[PDB]
Amino acid sequence: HHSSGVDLGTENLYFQSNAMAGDVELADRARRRACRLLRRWLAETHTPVEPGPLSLRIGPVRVSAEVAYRSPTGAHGFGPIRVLDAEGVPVALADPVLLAAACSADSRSRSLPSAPINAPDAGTAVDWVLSSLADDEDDEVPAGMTAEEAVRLLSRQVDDLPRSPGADPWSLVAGPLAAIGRFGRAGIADECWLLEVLAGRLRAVDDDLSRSWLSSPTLADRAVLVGEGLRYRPDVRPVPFDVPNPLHEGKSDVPPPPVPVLGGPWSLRPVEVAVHGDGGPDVALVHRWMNTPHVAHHWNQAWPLERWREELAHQLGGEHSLPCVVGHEGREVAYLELYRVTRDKLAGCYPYGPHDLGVHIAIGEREVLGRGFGSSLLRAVAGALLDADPRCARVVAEPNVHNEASVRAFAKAGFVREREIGLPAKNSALMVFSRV
Amino acid sequence: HHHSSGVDLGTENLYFQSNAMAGDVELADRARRRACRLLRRWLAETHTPVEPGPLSLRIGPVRVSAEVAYRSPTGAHGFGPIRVLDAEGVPVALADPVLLAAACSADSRSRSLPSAPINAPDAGTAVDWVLSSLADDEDDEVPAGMTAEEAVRLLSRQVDDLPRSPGADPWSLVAGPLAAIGRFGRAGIADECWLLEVLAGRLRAVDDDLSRSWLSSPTLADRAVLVGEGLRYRPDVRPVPFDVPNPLHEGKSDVPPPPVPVLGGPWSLRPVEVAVHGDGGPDVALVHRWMNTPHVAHHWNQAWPLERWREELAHQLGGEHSLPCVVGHEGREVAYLELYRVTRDKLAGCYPYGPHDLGVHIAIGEREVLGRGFGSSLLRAVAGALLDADPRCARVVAEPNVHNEASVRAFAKAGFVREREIGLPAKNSALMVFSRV
Ligand SMILES: [Mg+2]
Ligand SMILES: [Mg+2]
Repeated sequence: HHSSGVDLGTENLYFQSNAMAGDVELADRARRRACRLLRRWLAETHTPVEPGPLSLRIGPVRVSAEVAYRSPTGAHGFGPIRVLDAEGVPVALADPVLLAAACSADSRSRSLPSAPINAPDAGTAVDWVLSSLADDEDDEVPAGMTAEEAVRLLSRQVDDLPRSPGADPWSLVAGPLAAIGRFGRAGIADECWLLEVLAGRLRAVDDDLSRSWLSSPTLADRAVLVGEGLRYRPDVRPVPFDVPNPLHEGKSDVPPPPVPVLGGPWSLRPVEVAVHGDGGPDVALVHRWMNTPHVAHHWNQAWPLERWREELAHQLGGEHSLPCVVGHEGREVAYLELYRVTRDKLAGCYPYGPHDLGVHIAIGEREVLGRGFGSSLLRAVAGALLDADPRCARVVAEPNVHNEASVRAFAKAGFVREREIGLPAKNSALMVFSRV
Repeated sequence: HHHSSGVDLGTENLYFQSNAMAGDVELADRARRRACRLLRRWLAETHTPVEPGPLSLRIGPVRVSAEVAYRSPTGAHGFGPIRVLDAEGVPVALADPVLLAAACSADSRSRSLPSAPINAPDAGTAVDWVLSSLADDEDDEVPAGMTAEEAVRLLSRQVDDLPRSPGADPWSLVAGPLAAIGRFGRAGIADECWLLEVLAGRLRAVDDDLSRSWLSSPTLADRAVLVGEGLRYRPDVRPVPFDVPNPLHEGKSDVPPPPVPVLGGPWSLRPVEVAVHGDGGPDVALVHRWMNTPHVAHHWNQAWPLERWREELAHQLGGEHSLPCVVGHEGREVAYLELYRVTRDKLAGCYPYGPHDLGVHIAIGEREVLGRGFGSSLLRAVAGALLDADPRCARVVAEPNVHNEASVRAFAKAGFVREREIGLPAKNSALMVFSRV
């Protein structure tokens, strides 16, 4: 005699409580899924990760999470992933379809409107994740596995790599390296040690691929969230991209960027930072330029004077980046950074050569000058850099695919669009000016 | 220098991380409330029947199930955990709000026509809507200690703030007093049936135009946020009106079963005969065959075995709901139809029906005969004959799937009006109305 409910006996409580028992596991399965999505998002945007708090803008939502275990292969261990409002208050847990929707919105926004990922029949990462909820969940690393059994499995996986011409180049990331990350995250063994072991198993094979996998600074992977060429029917059609090679050494002996000499109407000199006092007029020039809106809209470094003063000093003291003032017929008009790719975030994004050089550029005095000038300066700088370093194979740049005038300036200057790449705050057109 | 893949831990770090972990339980409860609100709207806007106990339904690409612990007379149901099931019935996920919003969106966009606003390349989706709302201030919960008398007090004040004639928003009743009765009921503050009675009284007193309507109409206006050809999400929903059953309405009238119409001219019509003996008779055989041909099954989705159909037709013939009939054209048995009383049908929650309203589902088996345009002529003949057969019937209706546009067009050529799109448990339909006046 309950008309809005079911009359309860102990048997009803039993049935419904049995069902409630697996919900603990269901929540853990959603946790593992959201973590997998987040690891991919970080790899595919090449976002750096350190132990401690991670805070990210993903499409329409701010996401934050504790990085409890920072993995050398990207197999990080997270605390609860939370959505924050503008003031930093948690308003939701970041469950898998939520993340899939945020990532999809961010990614579709990152690529150009005419890109395949934005075609009307392309599907979305949400369709993909939705369609996958009933797939069999993959078995977890035995929490009690020994390091020796781990090495045992890792050797069997290395040796079962086809190593034959026409092999999948991403098989190394997808196989042994993914397994290393899972062992590390389970606390089974140190991933640095497991990578050394992996290096040994590769030096023995002496194949084509094994010598390559040990020397090259990047490896092939496959992207499932970021990439202008993605499709979900409703299953994902992944697209290739490059990631840092964990087996590759740290700092090379590559000298700092050279000071080129530009022809035509252009002049170039390094930024000067006075140790004494304000920092000088070069710090002020860059600071002024960097805070104008048309520059901040691309560089997003509208910093105070002193922050810029010590950025420029830090760069000048290093071997990575060389900040310069560019003149046009006697007027200081532009700022650029010439940088060695080998010490740059670009080093994780494409199979670079050790001397590769890149250019970031900001045109400061457009407000009173310049039309057609863009391509001319870019050409002058590219050629002059190849002249200054005969061991440099190419000059490169990564304008936002949405910065269409910049992309066109680079192409008219002779850079070729090699690919789209995913970066922490944008997708870029990778423009390459090659030596011939 | 002790942990390179982690942060060195002191009690202060643990303290910081545990405070943050304290609010997560409330975050999980807030996702629970959000998903429940979405499910309530989905069930209402598709007119899916709900009873206490287990509820199971297909929403787009996923099967959803939940215990209905509290079945609300106003649809403000209380659920146990909402789970996604695979094909064998194994739970594979908890149905959190954005997951629900995505399945409902996929399902709803699929229900409406490709040309509808909800399907425009520039329209929002329910996913955009739910995403954009995560940082909204959460709505106040009903005080658990509220008294029933305070509930009556608030409910009376609320009927009094109803616009009456100026403005005349028809959905104000569902959105105001009825939504509050549901929240009071769901919180356990009072029995909703009693609160509906109280509501009826406060409404007889004013005796304006709207109040007379709200007690007499078998349906009320509500606003849909998930189902509806005209929906838009401009990171915020632009709702569309639709009708829902009126909880203040009595009904249960003494309406007879469907009458047997009489078609003249080239048409004949008679009820199906079901043999008690053996196979079921020749009429069960005809219906069974027709319903399994591909062109008929593609729409009716009842390509059943002979035995199931024999018990379907018998169950209808014994009831007061539906009357299955065989239609002849110039001596050849060519079609099957069901004449049904709307008041006993799924349609009754969908539009302000009159007690004697009649419906028609039709299946053309012998397309090989009367091969072109005769469809609308049969529909017109049936509508007129049904209006003759029951002098108290106000209209003949039909609810083809909005995607079955050939059928929609045939009904319109027969004199039916495509009055609106409606949400039904398994499809959106074009409500075709052949009105007597
Ligand atoms: Mg009991
Ligand atoms: Mg410690």
